[PDB]
Amino acid sequence: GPVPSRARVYTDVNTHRPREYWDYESHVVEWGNQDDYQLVRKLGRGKYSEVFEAINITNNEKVVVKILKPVKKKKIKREIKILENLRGGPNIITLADIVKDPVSRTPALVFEHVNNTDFKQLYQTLTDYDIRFYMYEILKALDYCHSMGIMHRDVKPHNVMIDHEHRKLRLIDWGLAEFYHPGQEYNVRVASRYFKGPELLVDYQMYDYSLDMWSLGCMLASMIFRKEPFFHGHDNYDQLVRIAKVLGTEDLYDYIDKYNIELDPRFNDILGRHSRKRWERFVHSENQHLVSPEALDFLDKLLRYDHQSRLTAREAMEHPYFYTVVKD
Ligand SMILES: COc1cc(/C=C/C(=O)O)ccc1O
Repeated sequence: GPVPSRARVYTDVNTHRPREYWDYESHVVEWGNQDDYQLVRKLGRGKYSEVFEAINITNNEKVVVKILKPVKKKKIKREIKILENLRGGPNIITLADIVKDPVSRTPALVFEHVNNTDFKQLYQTLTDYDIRFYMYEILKALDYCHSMGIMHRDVKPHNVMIDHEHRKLRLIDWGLAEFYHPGQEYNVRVASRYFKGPELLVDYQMYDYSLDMWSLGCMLASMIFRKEPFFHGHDNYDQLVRIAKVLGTEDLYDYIDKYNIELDPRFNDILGRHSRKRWERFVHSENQHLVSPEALDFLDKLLRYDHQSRLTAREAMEHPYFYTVVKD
């Protein structure tokens, strides 16, 4: 059987929290007044929800309403409880209210509005300084939720809303987030393909906060190398092959051997043998102004096969890459 694993930090946060904190199935939802919110326009539709811009008519302020699609009451309460637990934390999207939508017959989550630039165009314009700045801001959010016993499990550009005018950032869509409990096995069908950690791709279920750090590394690679997404797999199998062509196959085998994991035999014909590459090979004249020795070392320390070897969010904030970022 597989070798067990533990987070190297915040391991027992939920253990010593009162049960009410992590037992979301028992959570009793406090409902606001649905008539306070008037929908203005549809912003997007996902697998699990529709998202609208709206107005709070009690203060005439813009808000965002997320009307959940019919899914397990467990998952609905999970997202709600996690959002309430994390409310007020650094760069955590603020849940302002919860109402019953009369048409969908489901909960509608009301969020603070973020006046964002969509990640397609913004990533085109981010400077070296901007990338360091916003990475640091994401780390504040990740160290906070990890310190609060929660892993996000869907870190990707879409879920990092940035108001570039006020240089404000919010980590959104906590619909896949979970409470970390030592020894617990989790669903590996989380995160978007390009941001899935090697643990997910090799079906290792006893993972932890460090999953988010792989995803963050994928985002960083895409920003400093100007290639979005960086690991661009055609499916979940090809995704691991794409990673192995960069990190190499010998360290992949070291990883699965450490946890006594077996690869899907379908990899036998597609994985091949690959040396580990040096990050400098991805540098060229159109991205070099975004690359520094500090950037490459930081990236290198996020993108490890072994989830136990990755920088923690707090360790990441100590990295020399962020020395040039103004703190106040
Ligand atoms: C699309 O724009 C927004 C989305 C959200 C939240 C989304 C979620 O939590 O799923 C919050 C504020 C926004 O401005």
